[PDB]
Amino acid sequence: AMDCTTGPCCRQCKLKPAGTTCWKTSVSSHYCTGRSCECPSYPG
Repeated sequence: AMDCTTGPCCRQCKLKPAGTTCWKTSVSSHYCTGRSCECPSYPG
């Protein structure tokens, strides 16, 4: 509907700082590459 890309790495539209773990689960955790809201599937 918009170019905000609603995701864990995005509040209303802006994307979390590059290097901010959006998802912190026991199985794994995603980070933010300051690019898109879609939390990549490449843990660290």
